[PDB]
Amino acid sequence: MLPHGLIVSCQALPDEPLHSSFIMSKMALAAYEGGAVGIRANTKEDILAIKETVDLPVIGIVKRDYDHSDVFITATSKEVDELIESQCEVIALDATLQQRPKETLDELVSYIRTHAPNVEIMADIATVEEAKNAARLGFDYIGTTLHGYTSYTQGQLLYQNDFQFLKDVLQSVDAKVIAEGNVITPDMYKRVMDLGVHCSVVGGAITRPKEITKRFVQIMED
Amino acid sequence: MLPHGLIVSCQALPDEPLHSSFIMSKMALAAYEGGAVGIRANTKEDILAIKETVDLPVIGIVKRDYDHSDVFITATSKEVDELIESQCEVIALDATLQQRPKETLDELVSYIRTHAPNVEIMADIATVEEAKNAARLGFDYIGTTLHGYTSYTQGQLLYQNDFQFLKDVLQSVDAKVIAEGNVITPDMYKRVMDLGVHCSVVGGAITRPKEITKRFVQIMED
Ligand SMILES: [Cl-]
Ligand SMILES: [Cl-]
Repeated sequence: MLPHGLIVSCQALPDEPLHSSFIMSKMALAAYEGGAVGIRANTKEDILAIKETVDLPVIGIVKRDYDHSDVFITATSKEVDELIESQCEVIALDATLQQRPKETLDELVSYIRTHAPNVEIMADIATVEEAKNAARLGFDYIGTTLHGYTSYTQGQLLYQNDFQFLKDVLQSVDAKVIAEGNVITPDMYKRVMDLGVHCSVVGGAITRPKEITKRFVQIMED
Repeated sequence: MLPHGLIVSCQALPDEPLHSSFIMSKMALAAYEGGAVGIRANTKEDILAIKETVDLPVIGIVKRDYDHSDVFITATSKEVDELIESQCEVIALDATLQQRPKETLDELVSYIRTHAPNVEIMADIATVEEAKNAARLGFDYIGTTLHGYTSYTQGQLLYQNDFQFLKDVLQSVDAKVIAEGNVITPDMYKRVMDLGVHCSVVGGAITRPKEITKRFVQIMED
């Protein structure tokens, strides 16, 4: 199981400065030495590289665009198969009811339970009712990952109105909730943990120096 | 580093019914599936078996009796060398002021820091002054393991006077404190965590069916 505490997302997509399975493995080692209790990683190759540097539990995803689908976080059984091969402790996937390229959410959950019975599953959701649906499907973890990053939640951010969306998710499900998306400061991390999330995923604020640099530069431009 | 939460001690000495590297590896798997954040294990053979079964961090010891010494938890460099080979994340040793068979406590600490710099060390102590001495030697974790199990702490037990000893250890050192020794109920586990220990080690109450059986039988004999 994932402990209580800080999960560090070690991701760099193509054309990002730190894009490299090797570099993400070193970012994961840094997070481990810093006192992270887990890693979130993208693609089989990054996950396998990370598993050579740290023994921390890994939340695995495959970000891959499909034609005629807005679902890109572990969209089909192809991505699930890669993550089963990766041996990541948790498989995370988009858990919205948006049109998928192949299998439905229900079919992907069943597929993982059948072919990988020792792996836990995490629902990346954008709405309270998506979180409720994920809890009903028996997801081990429910993340706020896609809140503000779907066409129907545009302009919304996790921290808005003292984390009201997170408070609503926590009240609606008894499953372990993960604060993920726009946790950019230790103060924000403390708040979501005090509100009663199981753990919190921090990415950009630790592993995206471009994003951190922009925050420093922006204070002078206000 | 060790997360916050429950560490399960999976030990069975030669005289015990479950004495087996294989059985202790399955006890460790059971602990992992139950939501343990770490394992405490005894001997290289048990540790290697556990570390091929689960990726949980392992606190390694070697219990071995020596002539003309009351120190038996990782007594000499021989035991330290076995634990270095085991690749356990944390090396625990008796951190009492008691004379050791070969190297002193101070010598063994220096030995581990030199020969295994990526390994954390845990002090099994009996007294507040031993906890303070462990902090002086730069121990990563300080456990209450030997409190009541030395010639100079006879009649003392961790839970006595609402864990007064644990309270005294916690306010004496800034290092991460581990509640270990006679933590035998969830109620005790909750209490020591509420008092602000980093984590707690539970052994016999989970992994010694003989000791659990005795507690069931004893309620009818009072
Ligand atoms: Cl970056
Ligand atoms: Cl037993």
